[PDB]
Amino acid sequence: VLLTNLSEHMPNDTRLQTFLELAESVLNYFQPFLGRIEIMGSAKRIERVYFEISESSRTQWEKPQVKESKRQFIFDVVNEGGEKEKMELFVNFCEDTIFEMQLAAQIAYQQKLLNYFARNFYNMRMLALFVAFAINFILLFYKVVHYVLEESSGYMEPTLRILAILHTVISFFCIIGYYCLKVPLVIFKREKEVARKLEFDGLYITEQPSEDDIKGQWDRLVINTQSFPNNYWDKFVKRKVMDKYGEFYGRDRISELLGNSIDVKYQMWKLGVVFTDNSFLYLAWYMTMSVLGHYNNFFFAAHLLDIAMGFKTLRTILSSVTHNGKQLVLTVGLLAVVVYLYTVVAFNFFRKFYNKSEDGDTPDMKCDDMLTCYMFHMYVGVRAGGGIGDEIEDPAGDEYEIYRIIFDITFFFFVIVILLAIIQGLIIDAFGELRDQQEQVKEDMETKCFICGIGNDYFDTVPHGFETHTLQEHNLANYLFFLMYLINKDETEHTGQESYVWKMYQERCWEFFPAGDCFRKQYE
Amino acid sequence: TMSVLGHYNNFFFAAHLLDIAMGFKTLRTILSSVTHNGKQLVLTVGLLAVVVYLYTVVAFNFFRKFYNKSEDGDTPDMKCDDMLTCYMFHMYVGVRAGGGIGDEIEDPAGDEYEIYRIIFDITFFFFVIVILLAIIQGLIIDAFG
Amino acid sequence: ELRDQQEQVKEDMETKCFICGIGNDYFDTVPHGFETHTLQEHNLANYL
Ligand SMILES: Nc1ncnc2c1ncn2[C@@H]1O[C@H](COP(=O)(O)OP(=O)(O)OP(=O)(O)O)[C@@H](O)[C@H]1O
Ligand SMILES: Nc1ncnc2c1ncn2[C@@H]1O[C@H](COP(=O)(O)OP(=O)(O)OP(=O)(O)O)[C@@H](O)[C@H]1O
Ligand SMILES: Cn1c(=O)c2c(ncn2C)n(C)c1=O
Ligand SMILES: [Ca+2]
Ligand SMILES: [Zn+2]
Ligand SMILES: [Zn+2]
Repeated sequence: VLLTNLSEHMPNDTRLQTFLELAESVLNYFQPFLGRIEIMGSAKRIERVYFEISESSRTQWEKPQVKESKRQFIFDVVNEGGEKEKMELFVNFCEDTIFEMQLAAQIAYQQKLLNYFARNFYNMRMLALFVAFAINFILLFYKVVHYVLEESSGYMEPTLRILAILHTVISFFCIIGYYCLKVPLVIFKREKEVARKLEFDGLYITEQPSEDDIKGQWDRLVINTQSFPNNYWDKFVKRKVMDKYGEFYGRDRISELLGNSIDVKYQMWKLGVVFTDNSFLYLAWYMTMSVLGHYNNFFFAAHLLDIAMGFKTLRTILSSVTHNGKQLVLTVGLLAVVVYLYTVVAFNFFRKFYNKSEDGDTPDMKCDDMLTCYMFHMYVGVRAGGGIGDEIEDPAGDEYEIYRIIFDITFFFFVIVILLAIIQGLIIDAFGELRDQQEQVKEDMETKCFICGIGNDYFDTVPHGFETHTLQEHNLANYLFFLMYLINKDETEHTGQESYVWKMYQERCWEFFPAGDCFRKQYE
Repeated sequence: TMSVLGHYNNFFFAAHLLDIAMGFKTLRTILSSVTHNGKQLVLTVGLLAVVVYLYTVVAFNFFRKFYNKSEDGDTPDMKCDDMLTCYMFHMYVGVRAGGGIGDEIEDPAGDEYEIYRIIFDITFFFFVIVILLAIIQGLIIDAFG
Repeated sequence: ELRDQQEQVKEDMETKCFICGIGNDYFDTVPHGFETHTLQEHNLANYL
């Protein structure tokens, strides 16, 4: 570090170069370990910082529980979320990702088994799909009561009965394995958001949140429990509120409010936050059809919709229906009224044309009943290609001839041409827009620096120039390793920077991330 | 190698007309636009072939009695109550039509499943032909666009 | 097009000051910076 810290700080020194060059088995041994950041260090001028990256933590920014959490976060902040909480959303990501890298290290005999399932989750939900093809390939051979036939050999229908009871087993081993891989994380982001709300702000003492914000009201059941911050690493949050609010209000009211055999009020609260978590319910519904898959074999054909949740350019299709969805109900709400408004006119003038019959000798079928004339238009008039002039007798020799051409030629030119274009239009332009936001993030991170926010133009200006600015000088992984490194340092051991940062991290100002300039934007 | 095969049959000199494709510019672009965006194309036809399958399981397990490609019952009536044959009935007739599946299905009027079968058709038109066969054409034209 | 003009007004008022006509870039430059320029310094209700 010392040989580095002069080469970075003082260039144009020929004495140091031959001095540096004989240490090349050392500097090119430690460059795996030499994490560099840049901060605005207390003097209104920006200086480098050098530290130690451990090796048990360089190999846990692999292990794709974390890399899944990175690519969700990176797409989260740079899409929406303004500058006033950009970096505050960064440190709120680095706080959680340390808890994942502790969870990744620990991943009677039951504890040995339970870590086999949380380890192999992504490699087991993939197996729960390949079985569901082999059910819905075998199930294609049915014939009519419904008995299966064979085409290959005699041993076909037992292999369905084997692969069906196997599928309930695997789909039960993918909500066990989900229960010990992601549920401890969503517990942690819930406990932080309650512990950092009653303490730094106070709501169960001062605000008392209303009947709106339901998840505020459910959190009231956990503060009376004993082992409250079970994952939030901060086991003295109970005493910090008493020393903060025990004098404006009673020291006895707070101690009533706060405080083989297990805690029961916490365990009732832990399940209360799993079942409203959105990604867990799909893992339940994917399992509860498997139990229903033995009452009838066809229910393993609803497991093919894991193609939808399981890919990327098919997850976007499924999301495009409800992305623009609020304008969608209001338009179908207009389409169902215009077709109704063309049913009142057709009922009150034109009963005599509506014959779905066969040439009059048949006891002719009519559509002179209001609800049945209504469902005649919605089922035949919309879905046709020419409007309503198809299933209506040809008007030629009639008193209402011109008064009925107008009734058809608007119907085609007001419902099928217009109103069933901007129904398809609000779905395709949803998919045409949502596939662009996931392309801008692919671009907005490759022509801008994340933490500086500078640009590819200024930082290029040398051969191979943006690459080194994001692989040495910022490299936002390093800003997470740095805040992992402060924790293992003793508080007496903090150097000059590492206790101006760590003090600022407690008060949470975040003025020390380099806002505008980096290093080369003030030197030369 | 088609020219050598062009003497075993004269029609094989009609596969040499595709040198119009490799040989121009604004027709080389058409040919390349199919596979330029092609990775999202298989994943979507991979969804279209599953939704139509998922509407075959429902139609097989509830609605055999409507699927008559026959002539008025005195004919030894043709059915579609066989799973693979009901599947290729939807992929060949239900997609390529203009109104979904309410064309080659008998008109449901006096039935116990009347409202439960309008819903089976009006989604099929509003989930496969309107949506899913727009963003199949959409991934080809916006590739060329 | 008409659903876009009602989206630009939703944007042209949230990345510009109405009466200054300055922009979100210059007035941000501090933590929480455009919000106070339009809730104290101009806030066009106050001019009414
Ligand atoms: N501050 C930054 N930190 C890291 N990367 C940055 C930063 N600013 C811009 N980038 C760009 O973002 C890219 C990082 O995204 P990239 O996809 O390469 O990550 P990855 O290691 O490939 O993992 P994944 O593909 O899962 O995201 C870098 O190549 C870099 O060009
Ligand atoms: N000069 C300005 N005066 C007021 N608002 C401004 C001005 N310049 C920009 N703005 C932006 O316009 C927004 C005001 O529109 P906003 O929709 O918030 O009004 P509102 O109080 O919510 O009422 P309504 O929703 O009915 O318009 C402010 O939040 C501000 O960000
Ligand atoms: C113990 N501990 C902390 O003390 C801590 C932390 N993050 C911030 N702090 C302050 N983490 C993740 C942590 O485990
Ligand atoms: Ca010291
Ligand atoms: Zn930078
Ligand atoms: Zn102004």
